[PDB]
Amino acid sequence: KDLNLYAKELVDVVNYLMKKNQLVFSRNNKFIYVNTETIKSMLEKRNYDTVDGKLYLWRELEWIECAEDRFNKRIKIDGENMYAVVIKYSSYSILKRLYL
Amino acid sequence: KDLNLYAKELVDVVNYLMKKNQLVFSRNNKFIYVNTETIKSMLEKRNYDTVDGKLYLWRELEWIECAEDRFNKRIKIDGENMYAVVIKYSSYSILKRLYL
Amino acid sequence: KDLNLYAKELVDVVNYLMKKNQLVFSRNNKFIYVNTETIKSMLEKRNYDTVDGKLYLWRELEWIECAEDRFNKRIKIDGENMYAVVIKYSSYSILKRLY
Amino acid sequence: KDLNLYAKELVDVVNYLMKKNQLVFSRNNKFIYVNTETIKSMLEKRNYDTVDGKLYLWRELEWIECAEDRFNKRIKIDGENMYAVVIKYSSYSILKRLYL
DNA sequence: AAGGAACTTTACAGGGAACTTTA
DNA sequence: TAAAGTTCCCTGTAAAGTTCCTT
DNA sequence: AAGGAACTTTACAGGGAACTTTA
DNA sequence: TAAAGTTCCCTGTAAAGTTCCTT
Repeated sequence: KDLNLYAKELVDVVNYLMKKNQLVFSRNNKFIYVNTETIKSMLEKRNYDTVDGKLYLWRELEWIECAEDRFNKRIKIDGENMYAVVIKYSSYSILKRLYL
Repeated sequence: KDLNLYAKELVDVVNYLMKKNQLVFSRNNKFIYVNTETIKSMLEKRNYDTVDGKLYLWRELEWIECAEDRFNKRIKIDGENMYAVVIKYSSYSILKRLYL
Repeated sequence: KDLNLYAKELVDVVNYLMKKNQLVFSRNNKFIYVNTETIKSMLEKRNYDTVDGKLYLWRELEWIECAEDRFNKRIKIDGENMYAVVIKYSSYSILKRLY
Repeated sequence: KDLNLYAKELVDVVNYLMKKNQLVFSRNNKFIYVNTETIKSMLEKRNYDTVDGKLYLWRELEWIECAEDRFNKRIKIDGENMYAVVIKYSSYSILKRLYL
């Protein structure tokens, strides 16, 4: 039920990977690319909901950009294609402001 | 500090105006048009944040459709132009569901 | 002699079981699974029509998805097969929005 | 609001055109084809809602079969194509049984 | 008719290859 | 003017969704 | 912010021709 | 089959939806 749990996690995940210089930005800096496995591992810790439950809510509330039927989208870094979990910077920025 | 207060207010504002029959809908029924002065009066009551503070978070989380650096939007009803605060019905339904 | 009695009952039944957490959703969240016995017990209360009379109208107006000669369809929850009364979320939504 | 007004109209319209022999059936007899103009003229009479308001509700509740972004669909009678308002016979049949 | 068993689809996971868009 | 961003093709998988088949 | 004016889109309306499905 | 049923091409329109631009 409690929405802060999901919002706090999104901010915490981005803050953690930002410190551990483990996050990449889109060309326009409007999006954050995170590895699907890293994010799914970090979401396993807090047992308020399942990893898929957290990603469904993030997708539905449009805090992450997904492809049809998936929790991630195709990206290109240094001419190589891969899948990444794409977090909207705009969604991270207020949620962070709210808890700052 | 509590994201639920903002989400509960959005649902409560829509529920209040729905009972008092004061809602206008978009052609596709995907959006709710509310008078700017009305929402700004209703948002004055609960003192967890300022009216502008509440509208900034609603805009940033994309629960309302606005024009760049405004909380308002231009609409058209019976050939006449006016400004309304435009609430996404999808955002209202997702949030009402998440609390009941 | 009133379609609203059937319509309002569908919304009321879904609202009741949603609060009491006795509702399960399909994978795509397009359908609501309800136990055949629970729904048949709840439909006994309001005497405007019989339980089978209410389920016939719900089926015919396609507010519920049914198998051939029944008012329930086969479902699967955690690899186990069973029969449930399957309510279209679409129907529930539109009807809820009417009132 | 009063759903009976919409249901009673659907049954009344089909009953009227059935007597005046202005009804055509699908091959499987599961659908009723009515001329778009005739039905829109008949829906003008009872002022509880607009013609477009009545057809939106009929479409939503799936009492009529429509094409994407329309209140009618393409049909074929004796090798000739035309557009008709297609009423589900199943929808007409309970709505009629309820009110007899 | 009722339900155990078995077949089909889906919603998540992935990639090669080539196209379109942007700084 | 080249790399990001996207789009069109596919594959893999476990459980949901559905149908077969027996009683 | 407010509002005149003018642009673009959408959800309704139509049809010829050709494709897919059914008796 | 051969006609029903459907889809793929297109066009037209008025008002909603949006943007431009000035105050």
